[PDB]
Amino acid sequence: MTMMDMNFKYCHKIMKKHSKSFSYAFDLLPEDQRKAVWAIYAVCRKIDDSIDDIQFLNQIKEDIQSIEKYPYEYHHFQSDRRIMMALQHVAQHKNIAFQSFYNLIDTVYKDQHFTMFETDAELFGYCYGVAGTVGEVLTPILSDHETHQTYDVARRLGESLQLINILRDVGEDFENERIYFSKQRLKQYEVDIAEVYQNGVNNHYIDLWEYYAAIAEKDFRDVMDQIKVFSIEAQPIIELAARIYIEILDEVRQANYTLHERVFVEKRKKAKLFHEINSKY
Ligand SMILES: CCCCCCOc1cccc(Cn2ccc(O)c(C(=O)O)c2=O)c1
Ligand SMILES: [Mg+2]
Ligand SMILES: [Mg+2]
Ligand SMILES: [Mg+2]
Repeated sequence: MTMMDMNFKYCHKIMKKHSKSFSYAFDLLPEDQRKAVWAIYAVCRKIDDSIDDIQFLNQIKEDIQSIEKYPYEYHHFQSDRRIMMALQHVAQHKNIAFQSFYNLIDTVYKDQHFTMFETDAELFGYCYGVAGTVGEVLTPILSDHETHQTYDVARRLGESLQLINILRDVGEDFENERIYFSKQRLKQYEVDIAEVYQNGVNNHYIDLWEYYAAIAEKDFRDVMDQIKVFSIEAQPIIELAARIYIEILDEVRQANYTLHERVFVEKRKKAKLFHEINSKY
């Protein structure tokens, strides 16, 4: 394998370490598109994890800026060379939405002084910032002729996936001093996350959970309805990634909404879902 191959392999490793679901699905893509997703995904992970000060994140942002300004120049990257070298390689062949990386970065800067979200509007704006932006960056990789609707579908999918993630992680997020449900919705449903964490679920909580799960599932259906904005090769894969991810909701239900472990979709169940999906492709 070439030096660049090694860079992409490292990007793969970061993706698979962070998400078996997304790696499971996206490693099914043809080589070229597969590798581009690894790099973009790895950059987004490095960004999301960075603060845990801002130094490295400033360096990531500066590296991304160098690539945007001078895609074909050799740069001595300040942050992670392997990842930036791969991103640069991708950017030389695809139209990367750099402002989307900057939106993600800005959101991550903001998460430092995390304050709970007043309304759902603020929560959904967060979902765009950390996840819709990722859909936007992935768009040119996963579609042939991108237009406003391609970006919109990808953005909505990203956002739904984030919401599902939040719904899986209420417990662990609370332990790390984060509550992503909005005050508006929490107060409406009469839920105190600390209280549920100490005492177990009740009917108020389950109702609030199901309110957000309803939103996620409906967005999923609307994304599926528009699957054809994506390249034919990427369609079943994107569908798969979504389906695997939405199955998480049922795992949460089957575990009775527990706030004390991370539920998951077995590897063998992921294979079943994929089989299901191709019985129509
Ligand atoms: C057309 C392209 C389809 C769009 C794909 C978007 O992929 C993304 C991007 C960003 C976030 C998520 C949700 N997600 C999943 C696992 C996870 O661990 C976290 C976390 O750690 O928060 C998390 O947010 C998914
Ligand atoms: Mg995940
Ligand atoms: Mg994220
Ligand atoms: Mg989470």
